[PDB]
Amino acid sequence: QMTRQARRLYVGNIPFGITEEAMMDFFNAQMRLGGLTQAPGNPVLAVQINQDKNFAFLEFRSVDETTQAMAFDGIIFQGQSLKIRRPHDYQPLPGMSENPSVYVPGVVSTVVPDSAHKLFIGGLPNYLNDDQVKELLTSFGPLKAFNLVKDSATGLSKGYAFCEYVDINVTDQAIAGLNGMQLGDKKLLVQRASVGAK
Repeated sequence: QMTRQARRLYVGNIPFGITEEAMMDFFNAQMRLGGLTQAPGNPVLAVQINQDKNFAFLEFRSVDETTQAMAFDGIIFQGQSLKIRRPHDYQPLPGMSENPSVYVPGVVSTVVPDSAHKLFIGGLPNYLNDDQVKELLTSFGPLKAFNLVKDSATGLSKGYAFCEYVDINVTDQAIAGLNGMQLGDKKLLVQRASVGAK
């Protein structure tokens, strides 16, 4: 029922080759070391992986730990920013928590809402993983949100990404510092994402 979808999360952008055991061990350890659990023991009960679409559903033992796990949206796992989302069929019942109450230091959200400070970064080498692209962008300070767009068929980046800095006032310096930058065989395009949005 609805309680059960209130204990499940979509986890996108899972690395190639990840087993159920590896995902379980990662999420259980990180939730406990991050203080996101509410009771003794492991909070994740099951993982179902779809290797063809690089997503998993995790099932948790409680509604509140499911909600807290949303604070791991963007956590890096084997170089890739995991996308943590509510199931499409999820609807909170009255009294059910909806938003995580904790911020996990170092975790950069994958949700980049349109805004005056949202950047588009194009022309990235397709072999750079999420962490490596973030590393480049953090030359100008910490990120508030970031997503690298992937190719479903090749299991690899499409060469473009979106981001926003914690300090919105560095946006034009980052454009100036990165736009036209020669990176491997390509030259970066960095501009506000509203310039070229379809």
